[PDB]
Amino acid sequence: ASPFRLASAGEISEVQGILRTAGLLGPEKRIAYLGVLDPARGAGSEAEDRRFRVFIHDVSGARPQEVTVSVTNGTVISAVELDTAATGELPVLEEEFEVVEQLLATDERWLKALAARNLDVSKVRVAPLSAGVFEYAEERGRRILRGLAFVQDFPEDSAWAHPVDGLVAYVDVVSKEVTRVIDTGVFPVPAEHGNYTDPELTGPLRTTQKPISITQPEGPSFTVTGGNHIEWEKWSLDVGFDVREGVVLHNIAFRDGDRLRPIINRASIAEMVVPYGDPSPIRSWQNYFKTGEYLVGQYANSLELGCDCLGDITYLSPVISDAFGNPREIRNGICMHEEDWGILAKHSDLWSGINYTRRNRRMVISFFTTIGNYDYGFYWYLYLDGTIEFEAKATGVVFTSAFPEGGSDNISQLAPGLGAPFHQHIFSARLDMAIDGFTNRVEEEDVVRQTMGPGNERGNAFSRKRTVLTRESEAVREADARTGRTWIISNPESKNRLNEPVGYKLHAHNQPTLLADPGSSIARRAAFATKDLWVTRYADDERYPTGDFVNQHSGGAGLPSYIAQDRDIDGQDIVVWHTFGLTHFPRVEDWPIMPVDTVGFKLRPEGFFDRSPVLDVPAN
Amino acid sequence: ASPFRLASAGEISEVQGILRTAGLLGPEKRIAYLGVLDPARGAGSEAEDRRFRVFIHDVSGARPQEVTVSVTNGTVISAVELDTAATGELPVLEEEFEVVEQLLATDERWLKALAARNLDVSKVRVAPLSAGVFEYAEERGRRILRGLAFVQDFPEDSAWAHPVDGLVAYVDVVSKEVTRVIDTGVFPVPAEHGNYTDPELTGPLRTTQKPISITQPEGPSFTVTGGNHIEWEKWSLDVGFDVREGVVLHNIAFRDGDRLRPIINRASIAEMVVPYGDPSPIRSWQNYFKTGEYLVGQYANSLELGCDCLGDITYLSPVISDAFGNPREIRNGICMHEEDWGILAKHSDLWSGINYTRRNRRMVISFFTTIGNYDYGFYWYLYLDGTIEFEAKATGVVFTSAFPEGGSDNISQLAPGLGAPFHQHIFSARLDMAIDGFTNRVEEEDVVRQTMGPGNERGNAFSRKRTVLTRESEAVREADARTGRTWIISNPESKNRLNEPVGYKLHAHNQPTLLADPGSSIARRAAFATKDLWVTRYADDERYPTGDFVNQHSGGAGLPSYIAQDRDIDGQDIVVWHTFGLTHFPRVEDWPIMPVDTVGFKLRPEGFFDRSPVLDVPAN
Ligand SMILES: [Cu+2]
Ligand SMILES: [Cu+2]
Repeated sequence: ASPFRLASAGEISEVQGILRTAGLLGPEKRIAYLGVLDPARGAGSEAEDRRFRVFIHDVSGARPQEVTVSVTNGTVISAVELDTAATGELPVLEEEFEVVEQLLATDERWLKALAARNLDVSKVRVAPLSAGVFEYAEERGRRILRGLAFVQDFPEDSAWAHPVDGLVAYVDVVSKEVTRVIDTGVFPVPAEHGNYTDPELTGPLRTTQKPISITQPEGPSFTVTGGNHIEWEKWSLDVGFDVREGVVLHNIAFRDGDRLRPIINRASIAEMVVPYGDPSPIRSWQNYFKTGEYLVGQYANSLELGCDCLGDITYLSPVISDAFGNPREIRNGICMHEEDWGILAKHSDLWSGINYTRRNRRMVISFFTTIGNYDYGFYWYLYLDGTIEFEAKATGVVFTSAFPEGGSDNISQLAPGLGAPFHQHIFSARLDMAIDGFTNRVEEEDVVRQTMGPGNERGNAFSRKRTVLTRESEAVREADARTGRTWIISNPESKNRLNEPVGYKLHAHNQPTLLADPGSSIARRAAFATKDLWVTRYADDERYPTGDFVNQHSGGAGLPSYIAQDRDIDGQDIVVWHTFGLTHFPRVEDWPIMPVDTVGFKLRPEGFFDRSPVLDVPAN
Repeated sequence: ASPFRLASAGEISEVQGILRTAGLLGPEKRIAYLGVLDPARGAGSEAEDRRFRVFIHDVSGARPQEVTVSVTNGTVISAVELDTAATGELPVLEEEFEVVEQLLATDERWLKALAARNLDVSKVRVAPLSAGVFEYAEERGRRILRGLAFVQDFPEDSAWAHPVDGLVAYVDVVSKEVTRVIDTGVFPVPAEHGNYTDPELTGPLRTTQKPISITQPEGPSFTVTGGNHIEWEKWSLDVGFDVREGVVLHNIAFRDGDRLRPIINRASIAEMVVPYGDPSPIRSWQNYFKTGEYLVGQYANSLELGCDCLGDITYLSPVISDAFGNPREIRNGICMHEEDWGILAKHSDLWSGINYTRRNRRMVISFFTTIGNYDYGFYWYLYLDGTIEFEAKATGVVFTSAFPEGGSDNISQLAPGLGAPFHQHIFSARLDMAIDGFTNRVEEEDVVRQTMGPGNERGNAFSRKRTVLTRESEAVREADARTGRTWIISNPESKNRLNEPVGYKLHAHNQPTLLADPGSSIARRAAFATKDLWVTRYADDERYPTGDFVNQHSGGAGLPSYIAQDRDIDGQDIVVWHTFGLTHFPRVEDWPIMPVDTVGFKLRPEGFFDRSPVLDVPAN
């Protein structure tokens, strides 16, 4: 009976029924987004009322709507018509991506471009990409997708090995018309194939790898109740799933002695943008907002035991809605398991004669998603010592282009004539903090060097300083690896036995942030990506760092708008938004299929406990 | 057979015999250091000539000597008398450490200080620490150790919980004289115990941890031949061990098709310093050069199966010399095993319909050492994809002091009246590079942001630049996390199929470097720690960033002196010295025994291969 339980197939069917009966789901309507709403602040009087938020698109050109329904009472709470030219277009529908290639196939301009290159239209695949907002005034209020071509020689061929450069088209997916076809010139289409399962490319497979058996004879140490409530080594939390954000962690708490202490109320990856840095007009508009425009949860893979998740695995099979309101289960879309994590603590003391060693372990909650050529893994980790960590694993096939004769300052060569445009993968982790409760504050901590002189005669001293972020106007921070900068979230009203506010310290990897020019469209639409840490006052309607309707929005939505309210964040209900990502200059080793690369962050207790919280761990 | 084989008990006994025969090892002599020398460059010597280098101390006060012997020919190659006041004292002898507490127990000044604090001398343990170089003229040319007191209430009590602040003594361990006893005032001695095995403190042990079984039914995938030659998933290398550096990796190479391609000739942690940042006269001289002053290898722990190393483990038991030249085995001092490392590569392609997933693995070579209250683990990893990584794991018990009543800017409070002075753990990895051979060069690579305008009208473009370090004077570099700075080691004479020099990219964690004032004794003695990367031209006698004799040695040797030669490093036999470490502001969670914290670095192939090197990994 938990308010955080996963949505059932029936609940989705109920939403569909409610919408249909209300006359909001006619033949031309499509569900672009559907997700359950989290309980509002308080809920003292559990008025069990499951509500769902829905974005309804209209393939007839009619205005879309944002609808909130109660499946508990079978009613429509609200239905507001949207003006997309102002607030943004709805997420792209899976069915719209498909129309791009089909439409271009009958367009004379597109056919002429292919004919000049001697490419069989039946062999040309088109990657349907988001459009963004640039200089095309005629696109305002219109639902546009831009297409890039790749040649697939046969059904099992990897089209990514054969990009068709110098060609790009724009399509209005509603009116179903090709608005523009741009041909800047012919580029040779890379000839080598990139079929990583072809013996001629892989060569003889290795026979040197001996098996590694990972098993748990007595089962896992974690328990799963209520379908998604996890309890493991003092940790307590609920594993949620949203079609937009994917796996979402709720009510992360730690059992300290006789009481369950909250740490984080809600943790999620609220946005993930992939901006490309190739100035060619063929791709200079390319920016993927995987979470906001595509909805990462929708493309979560069904994970295979022994392949994707090894060991004693417990799966969750979340249900999402299709474009018509029908429930669709993502079988084994979420993996949950614990794993050994080496030494936790060790000391061999000469004086006491006591030799002490203890092993560490971590709870893993993950899912993997595939969008076009991209495949990303999202992993959340909980450690015995109270550490919380997130890790993104990037793999898949690199997005390609032709490699210009004479070289390039924005593209790397992967194979003869095959290029890989430079780009970044930037994430935003939204952490609704709850350190021992909702009264929290954030301090920026920097190492402080000291000068040799009075009070420091030997010049060996060093210290640190903490600065409280009191208002949102001063809560947009940047990293400073040189000074070991971190951010501490504490509760000024909850102190440890040493009379110090309890807290958790966020450790960033300090990777580069958004590189685009400050005046670019992407810098405006993905402003969150330009700074490492943002702190806002909690608000029900502030869910994503990029706003609710990211697709083709002019910019400034999300964090920049929230921060502008300049609210008090010193000892209040606050939310931390951490930006982190990878800057990718593709290497030859990333082709034909990319070995995993990673990025993330972690938070460690900082005076949260009265002493080490793992003294009760037994000897293994 | 192999000139890179581990030293045998017989070789050590032979060195002892050769030294004795030469009249260099009488009863007053002690072996402060003994290690096998790596073979010289080029196939000079026909067969293999095994040579050992020894530092010989004299307990009567006579000048020590540095000697090189040929165990093969039974001859002394060179023997030079050392002027320690100039070039440095020899490493501390394990036998000198116990001298301190013993001598102080009968010193009137020390006894009076203890009586003023109402402490029973029989219960006062003394931590004998390296002295460094400061303003004490009488210490020049003498072997000094400085002692700090801790109370041990009973046999199995953790003395670290009871520091005796305001007191420190200096001792000449050769003449066995207490040179000075400094008492700055009585501080309350923390009363709470820190016994982590006491149920009173641990509380009932957890019974919630279910077993995790990791086994290999068909045995490990790596082979060990010649006692220390490893072959694993295309990797080839020799695992060496030196009493000073600990585990050293030799001839790291990768089998690419029909060629064994070298990558790194020698990899080791050439120095490790732990500088303290508390300006109190009681500890302002505290700087542990664990590698250079103590010799970390001799303190390597015997690792227990199922506790320290889990899974199918293969052990090496290196042999070192004791103070008299007798061989001593460190049973199971080195652990070797392979472990699963999640997903290696994955992609589910819509167009081809092919779903591909491969798992990763890594080879682990490690050892753990204990020096006083510190316990550090050194781990080297080799990955299927060609990545090489190092990781240091810090644990043990934090060094304590009293926590001043009025607070402190250089000490954190762990318990009532118990403090933990701020400090750093800084390592120097010496990487004698051999990317496809010895003709190498290093380039510093920075991300390059571009301004919106002609050629970049949308302001989305970004690039990078590479600067070749051509001479040693230009090869002392600092990190720049903000610009994603990395360093690439390439071979300008060996190109991949795309006509680009093959290389490897070094990725640093970009943690803060040495914080001490540049004019401090420690900034001069640990000069290498003030910069992130140094590149030198290979030289037989340039082994450590701090020189051969670190104990009580001022600046003048090491990296700063090597770089002065300003040698050509553009396409030559070069060595990369990477500084990396942790800055520790102790938390309450670090008490009474510290949970592991880590730091390290890694190198990934950068155009070294012609495509991904893991296409031949099976699905299994
Ligand atoms: Cu990428
Ligand atoms: Cu430390």
